[PDB]
Amino acid sequence: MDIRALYDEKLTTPEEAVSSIASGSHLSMGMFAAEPPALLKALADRATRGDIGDLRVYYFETAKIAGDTILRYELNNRIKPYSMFVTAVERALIRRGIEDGGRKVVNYVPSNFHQAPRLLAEEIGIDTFMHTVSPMDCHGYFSLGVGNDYSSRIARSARRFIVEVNRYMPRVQGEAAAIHISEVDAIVENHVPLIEMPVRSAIPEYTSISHIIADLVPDGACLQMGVGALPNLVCGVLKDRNDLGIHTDVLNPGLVDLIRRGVVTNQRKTLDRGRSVFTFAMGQQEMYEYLNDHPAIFSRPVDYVNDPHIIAQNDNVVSINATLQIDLTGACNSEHGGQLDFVRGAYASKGGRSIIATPSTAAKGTVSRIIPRIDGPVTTPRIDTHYIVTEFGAVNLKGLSSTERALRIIELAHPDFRDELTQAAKKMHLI
Repeated sequence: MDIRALYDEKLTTPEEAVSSIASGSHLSMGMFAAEPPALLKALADRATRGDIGDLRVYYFETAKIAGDTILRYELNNRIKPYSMFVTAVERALIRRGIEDGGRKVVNYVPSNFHQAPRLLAEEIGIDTFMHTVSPMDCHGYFSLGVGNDYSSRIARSARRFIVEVNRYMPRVQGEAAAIHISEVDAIVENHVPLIEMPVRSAIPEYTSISHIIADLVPDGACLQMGVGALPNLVCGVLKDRNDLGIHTDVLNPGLVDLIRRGVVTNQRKTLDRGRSVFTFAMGQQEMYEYLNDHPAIFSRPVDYVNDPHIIAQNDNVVSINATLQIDLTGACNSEHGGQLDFVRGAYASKGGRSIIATPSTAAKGTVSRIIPRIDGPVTTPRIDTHYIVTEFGAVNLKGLSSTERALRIIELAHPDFRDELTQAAKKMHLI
């Protein structure tokens, strides 16, 4: 029961902490800012020395921290990335693999986000879990801070749990967010700023888009915002609303801003009334600091937060997700997320709306993000799609025929590409 003693017995160095990790094992880690840099550097270095091999890392939503350490292309034969989301980090790796005569260097693991804890703990199994945590408190508890995700489960299902103490990690209240030291296998300390979402200059379509979206947000809305710059910027147009609620997978500066301004009260939610619910956080230092010891912000595991059945129990849910391209059947692609969970959840909510938004064009106006049809697997299938938004308007696709869909979708395209899309639709027998 002496925690100061337990802490010292378990405190060690990053090199020593990762030194026991077996070759041929399964390892996992926290998402994004919760990725532990000192441990990951130490683990990568070990691969470089040739002291570990055939190590599978199972993870979600990469950051530069993993990318510059264990996920560096040079190590791909020893530390094998087994990704479940594809971000920029993997795309670079896939790209390089193709250049090397079609090497498969990233093992995508198809999975629903809301099923992540079960998949990692049971179907796959994780031997070592690593995570950045807030400093131990007077009761011997660490906080997963900006993470709950699948981390709150795997931190316990894993045979070894190694934490990286960082005072820049906010202490965050949440379900299974707190970890007692008795549940920890090793500690290293590393105090550095959390990696930040880059602050991106708004592109001009986002003005039109956001104002379209604002008209689709009813009073007493329960917001979810997806990974992306667009959803974040959209929050800003809701600065004059009141009594909004938050039940989101991603907590971002846009949403946190609405909390700070008291726009969000969570008083009209059915579940978790009074508190804003999130499963992990991406932002900047200003945001990260604000989450510290906040009594009206409450993190919960992904199999709760992203369960479409749970989402739908709040009235007037508004789900706002970005996509890379939409085709004429209304399907959506986000490969050049937990999106589908909230598309489904939002629709089932009493008065709910799933919005998927994108600017209609890319590359200085030269490529269309609205296209005739998508190649292979889609992110949001057409049957599930609800509302889609571009700078040219919004269409509710539920109940529309293949034909009615194609026509309304073409009209959301840039007038340049409309004629050519209409022609494609004819050759495709959608019209």
